[PDB]
Amino acid sequence: QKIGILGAMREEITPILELFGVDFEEIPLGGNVFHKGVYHNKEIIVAYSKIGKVHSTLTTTSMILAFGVQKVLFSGVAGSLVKDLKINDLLVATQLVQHDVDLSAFDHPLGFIPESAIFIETSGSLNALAKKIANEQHIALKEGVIASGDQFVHSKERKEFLVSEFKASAVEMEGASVAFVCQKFGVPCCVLRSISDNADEKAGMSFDEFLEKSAHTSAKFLKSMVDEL
Amino acid sequence: QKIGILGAMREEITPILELFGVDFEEIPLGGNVFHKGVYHNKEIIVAYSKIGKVHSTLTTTSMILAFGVQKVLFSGVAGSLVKDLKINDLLVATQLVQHDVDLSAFDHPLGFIPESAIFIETSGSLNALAKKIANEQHIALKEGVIASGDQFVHSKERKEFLVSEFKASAVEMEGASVAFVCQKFGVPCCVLRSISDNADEKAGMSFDEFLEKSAHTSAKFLKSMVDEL
Ligand SMILES: Nc1ncnc2c([C@@H]3O[C@H](CO)[C@@H](O)[C@H]3O)n[nH]c12
Ligand SMILES: Nc1ncnc2c([C@@H]3O[C@H](CO)[C@@H](O)[C@H]3O)n[nH]c12
Repeated sequence: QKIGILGAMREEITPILELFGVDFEEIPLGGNVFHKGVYHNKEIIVAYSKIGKVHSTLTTTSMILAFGVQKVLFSGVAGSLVKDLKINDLLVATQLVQHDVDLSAFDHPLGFIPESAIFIETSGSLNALAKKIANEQHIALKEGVIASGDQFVHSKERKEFLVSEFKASAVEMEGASVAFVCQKFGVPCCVLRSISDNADEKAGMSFDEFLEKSAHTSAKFLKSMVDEL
Repeated sequence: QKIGILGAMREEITPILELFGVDFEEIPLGGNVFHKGVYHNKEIIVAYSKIGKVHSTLTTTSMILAFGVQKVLFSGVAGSLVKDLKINDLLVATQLVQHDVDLSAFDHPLGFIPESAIFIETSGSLNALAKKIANEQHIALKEGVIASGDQFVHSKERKEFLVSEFKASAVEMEGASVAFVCQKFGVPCCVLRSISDNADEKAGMSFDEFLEKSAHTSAKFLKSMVDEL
């Protein structure tokens, strides 16, 4: 059984490598450094894609075609779009959308691309397992729609826009592309995020502050799940 | 010698398959249908990625890791940002940038992503060869910076913005990601585009009109180049 674990930033995967505490082989490919090791009976490939949609797509595809993972778990941080989501909160993506896609000129709804779809779904069984665990350690796991684009979101306007147009709970920059690629290759994917800011004028400050911690929380949970696979 | 030929839309590759007039095997992978055939002494893999940055990244990576192409030539249409570029004109990308990337909140210049770069360069030798040929058939080949994002551009404002911020000549939605991936894998890439609109309020109309033709022109040239490899 092969499992792929992804993060966007180095900070986000460092805790992961530690929690697994196993020796990791380093395999460079496509500008990414993949950490390959063995944990229990499962083979785990870890890596940080780097920021954005292009980076994340590239890395997920490589992960699938070169290492042939069978599952993909993503952990990272995200900004909040709603009240009931607060710093350090954990969220599991139900559907993801690319909020910055705009073929409006062709009278298409926002987020739509011909031969594609607005919303991408994630693994039913993985998400189920996430809720099980979250309920086994009294962790308040919130689930919902995550919006992804290549813009760091930090303004009240854009905030309201994502909520009204897509009814999204969280915003980030790699979820959707990751989920998209996995769907194309039929790989079950789970996208987990930990709030690190509220995507407002002060999101930048708040983000620099909670990155480390929020990254960790997310990592702990993800390790919990791998243990159960 | 393996060569990869990419287009964004089916319309754009259909002419290509014809001009080569050889039988093509159809190999589906990742939601894309790859056309594999033999032309002269070279092996050519053709395909349309579908629209956008995520689609184009996904497809280029697959093309490289599963088929191991050694070169990548892209042909498609683009909107114009400057006067000296008109409908049906042919352009060869010198540098490409993702104009919709914004980490400004972190006091970064637009288009910049940590561990990356704003501008991506394309193949020096391929572009050279493009100019040779263009000069062998009295074709006015214009060269320049191409801007790519996940928004169909059609407004005077955005127009001025791409020019002033990046000094771009053309705008589209797949060039940069394609060039990026190739650079990461060290594959020489050439991005050729044929104007199909002026990226203004009427870009949508003009586009529906010239798509077919502009797609063809671009295809003819690209076939000319493959003949010389
Ligand atoms: N409010 C926000 N808007 C867009 N992305 C993010 C993020 C995530 O943090 C990184 C931006 O520095 C990037 O990987 C993105 O997914 N946190 N908060 C965000
Ligand atoms: N003015 C414009 N702005 C953004 N993309 C395009 C295009 C290209 O045509 C397609 C949009 O329908 C897409 O593949 C894009 O690269 N033509 N004109 C464009």
